[PDB]
Amino acid sequence: TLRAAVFDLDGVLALPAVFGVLGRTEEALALPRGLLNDAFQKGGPEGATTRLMKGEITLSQWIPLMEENCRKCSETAKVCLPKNFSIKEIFDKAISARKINRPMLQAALMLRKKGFTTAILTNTWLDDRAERDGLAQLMCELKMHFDFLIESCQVGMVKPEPQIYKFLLDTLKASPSEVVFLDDIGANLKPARDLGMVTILVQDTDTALKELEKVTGIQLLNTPAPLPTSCNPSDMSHGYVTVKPRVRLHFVELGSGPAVCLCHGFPESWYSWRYQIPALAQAGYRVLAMDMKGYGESSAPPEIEEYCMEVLCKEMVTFLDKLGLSQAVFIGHDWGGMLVWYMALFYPERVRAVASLNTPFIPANPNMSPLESIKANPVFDYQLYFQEPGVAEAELEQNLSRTFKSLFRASDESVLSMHKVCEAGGLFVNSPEEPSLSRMVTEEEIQFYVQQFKKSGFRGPLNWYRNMERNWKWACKSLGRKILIPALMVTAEKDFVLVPQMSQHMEDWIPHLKRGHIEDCGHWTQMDKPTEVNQILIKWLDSDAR
Amino acid sequence: TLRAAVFDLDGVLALPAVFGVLGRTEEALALPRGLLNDAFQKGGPEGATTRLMKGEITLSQWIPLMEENCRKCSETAKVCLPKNFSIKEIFDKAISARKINRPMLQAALMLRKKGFTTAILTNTWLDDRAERDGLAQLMCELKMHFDFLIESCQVGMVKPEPQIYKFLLDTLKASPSEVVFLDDIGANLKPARDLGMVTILVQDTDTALKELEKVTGIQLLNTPAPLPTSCNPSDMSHGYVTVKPRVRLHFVELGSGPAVCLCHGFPESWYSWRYQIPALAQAGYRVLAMDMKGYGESSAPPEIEEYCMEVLCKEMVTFLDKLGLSQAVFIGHDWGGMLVWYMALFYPERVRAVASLNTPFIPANPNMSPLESIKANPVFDYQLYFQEPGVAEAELEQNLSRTFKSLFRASDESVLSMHKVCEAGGLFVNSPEEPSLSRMVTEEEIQFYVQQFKKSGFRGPLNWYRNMERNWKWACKSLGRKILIPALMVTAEKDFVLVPQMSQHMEDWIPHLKRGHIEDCGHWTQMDKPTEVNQILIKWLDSDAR
Ligand SMILES: O=C(O)Cn1cc(Br)c(C2CC2)n1
Ligand SMILES: O=C(O)Cn1cc(Br)c(C2CC2)n1
Ligand SMILES: [Mg+2]
Ligand SMILES: [Mg+2]
Repeated sequence: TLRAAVFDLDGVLALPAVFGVLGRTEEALALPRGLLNDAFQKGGPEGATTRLMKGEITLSQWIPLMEENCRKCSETAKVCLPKNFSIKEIFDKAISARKINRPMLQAALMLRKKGFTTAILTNTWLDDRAERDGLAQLMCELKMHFDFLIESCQVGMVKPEPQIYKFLLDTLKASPSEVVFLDDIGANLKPARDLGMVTILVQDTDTALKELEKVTGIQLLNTPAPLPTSCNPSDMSHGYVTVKPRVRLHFVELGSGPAVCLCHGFPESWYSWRYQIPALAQAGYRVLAMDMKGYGESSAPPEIEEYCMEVLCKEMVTFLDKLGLSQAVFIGHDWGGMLVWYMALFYPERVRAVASLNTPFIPANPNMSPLESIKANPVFDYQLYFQEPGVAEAELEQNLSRTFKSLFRASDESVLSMHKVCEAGGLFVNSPEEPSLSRMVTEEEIQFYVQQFKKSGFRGPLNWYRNMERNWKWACKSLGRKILIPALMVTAEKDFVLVPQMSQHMEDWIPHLKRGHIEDCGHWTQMDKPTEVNQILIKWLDSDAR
Repeated sequence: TLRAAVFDLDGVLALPAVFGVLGRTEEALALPRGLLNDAFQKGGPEGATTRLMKGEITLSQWIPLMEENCRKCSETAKVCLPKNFSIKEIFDKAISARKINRPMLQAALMLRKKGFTTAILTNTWLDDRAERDGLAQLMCELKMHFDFLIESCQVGMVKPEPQIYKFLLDTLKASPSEVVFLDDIGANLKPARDLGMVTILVQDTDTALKELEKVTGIQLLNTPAPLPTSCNPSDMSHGYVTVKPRVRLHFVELGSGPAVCLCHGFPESWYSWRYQIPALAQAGYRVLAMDMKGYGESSAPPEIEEYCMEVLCKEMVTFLDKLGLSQAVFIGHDWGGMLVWYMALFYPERVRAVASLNTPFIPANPNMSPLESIKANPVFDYQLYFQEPGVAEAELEQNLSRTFKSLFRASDESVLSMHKVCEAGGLFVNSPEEPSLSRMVTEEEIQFYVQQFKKSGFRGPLNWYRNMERNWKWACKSLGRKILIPALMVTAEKDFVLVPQMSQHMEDWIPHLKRGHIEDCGHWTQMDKPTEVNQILIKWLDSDAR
């Protein structure tokens, strides 16, 4: 029956309520109880506040009216306002004090997730103060999680006027009985109730959520910790840079602040960072999540040498040039991890800081052919399997769904051993035709990859592995250097190929290296442990790249 | 005969030379003359400096070696280094002191422009100091103006070694006699001379330029002030954001720093900002230059109401949302100018600051139909001509080259009077079939527009003018507000439609409005007076949006 949930901003989705700083200021300043609310409300439907909430005047135009109102109320109550009494001041402080009320957001999220239409309906103002960006950030962070945002100052109406609930219903395309509406002010609930909506009077969040859980029959309280926000590909800004005649690179771009360039591994996609993109943008960074050469909407030339680290790096430098970026932070995973280390070593002036997930920095051994280094570790056998052009292409391209469903698995779910892959004749010789879905991925997500890999297949991706000798030789040039810019190595306990201990000597080459470590996490780090990854990158970004 | 010009960075394209801070420090500190150069050069082809210039070690690895060298030299010369003597310090200061030597750059530019291949060949280092971004910015700013940049620490060779000149020649695809090479160190010139290249020993810039002028037979000295850097469209980052199902917006994106959204007028293009894009990126801003709805690579739905200011504004807000931008500075021209004022008035929380070129802010007159306001001013007659769907489309689309060549003209070149356009039956009824090129535009540039307008024609663009009543009504809602965020109005003396005096009352609505004014400039402001526009926007950005 109930099919839509409507939340207010002040006192419901965001706390402490700004209305409530009137009360607190009165106490703090020993003013007559209610004096400030009286001034805030003076003239009712015709006073300054209502004009403000209706969008007739801006906040800065309103501030002096409220001032005058406060003086009127203090005269009539035969008291004085303190020296330095400042409405601008009180409101600047209250508006920045207000934060998202996380449990209310997650309940709205869960309801949206079980099929509800969700809306914010709020009495709010046109904000033109010096410090307005603060409110603009909050609204941006909230509005994305809801179907609609209805703001009194944009529609020219205000709660409790009946017309705005009529507008609400009309916006929702629902009848009154299908809607639950939550508000911290009872007077605002009343016209929703008149129409026969379920209403919830929000005092403490937990009680309100109990009421909401009861009435919708969905669990909202005591729910497991949810995944971070993901990315819907068709809501992203898609960017395209031609770095040379036959090579253009695609990336997705979110946020502002220092530039953070995300570099995925084999055989993945920008979308491999879908959990980190909003989190890092939210944390104050300009995230550029690439399709690396060979992938997705980037160019995929056929020749092997187009994919040697030297050419790949120079292309990433050009990509910075053409975007007008003097540096970026480079964060990589798997092959992307390898590339960012080399960016640190050959272009430190372009790298604000470097981090790798799973991929350790190992210097070339000048006395040992790289092919032999690889034959030393049985778990790298899959890399020899990738050498002969066509062989791996045929297996990986035969059945795309099957490929990604077999590869993208958590530590406890794996179906393919990297063990004697050449000998067995292939990577999937002993895995199902129809693999079960890993807990890490949905069917929709697997299909995104499938669709990406239909444009170019696996020749470009595989070529990344086909320049061992060439990379070795270019790497030998850097054996005298150290990496001395800010640097983070994140090891993944259950990555049975890029094992943690493979990173154990890195400090000899990177003396001030910082570490994070993630337990119970396999090779597909970002999707396996997205919360831990986000926490480790943001903490490291905030302290080292800023 | 001469077909290529090769410039060094230190002492030639950039001044003061860092080599020269060794000399100055010696004097400042009363050290033995040459003591620091001796330490810098110690061990010659096998000392630390050469290893550095070859890319064997990074700058920060080198710093302690130079330190040790300085101590060695002071011992042997039986002197003391002062307390607090610091190579890190001396080099941090010298490297930031160094700036582009503008007259050398403009000569390289002019030579490139007359057909030369141009290169930078420099002995330089891998820079990993905390303050490396400074050097990275310089190199970015220089490297874009040349065909090649050859850096000793990337190719593993150094001037004066013969092999690097061989590499140079090979990179240029020219023989030695076709090349002029300039350097401030004679020893570096010598192997170029051995090969039969023209060399110039650069001491003062002006004398070097005289030599270069003589030997190439091109004027380099005393040349008129050149246009600002323009944009080559296929070197830009192209961005695409879907703001709703049938509407995607395209923009070009350059630089980092605060977000600056450029909004063009009718009937133009992102490319209408080609002169401002590099200048504003260079000044430390993240420039997003749009194709506005209706244009270029943005969507162009046919319905008139898709182009009313309300819908246009809401779409620009969504565009910020999807890019994760809480605000941007909005700068508009002509119709774009109108749109940014309305962004200021309905979304001040999203606008860091607002500026308009030519378009004044005029409030709706609540007592006068907007069609009548327009019939009041004979110079707006062209706007009535634009009302009837199809009529203007047919004339403007008949011959695209002719259209843009007729419209894009400087104040003294105009062929079309906005005077009684309806009566004459059209905007071009009394202009040539083949108009001459305006001084403001090349044939190539006109063709870019032509090509842009072949995708959607003029229906979308013209629809911007077809919502007078609808815009009037939405504008009436804002008649109580003022614009109180940072705001700049730039008037164009010879814009005979958007005349300066049309802005004369703006201060009543925008009390702290700032102004710039440009003389001898018609309607096509950005291309007419690109230097003045750049100077006025950057000065206003730096003081009001930062
Ligand atoms: O290591 C694992 O957990 C599973 N795995 C599958 C592949 Br392909 C790899 C290579 C590191 C890229 N690892
Ligand atoms: O005013 C001028 O200088 C020439 N001109 C041509 C046109 Br269409 C216009 C309208 C302001 C857009 N002006
Ligand atoms: Mg409330
Ligand atoms: Mg020099």
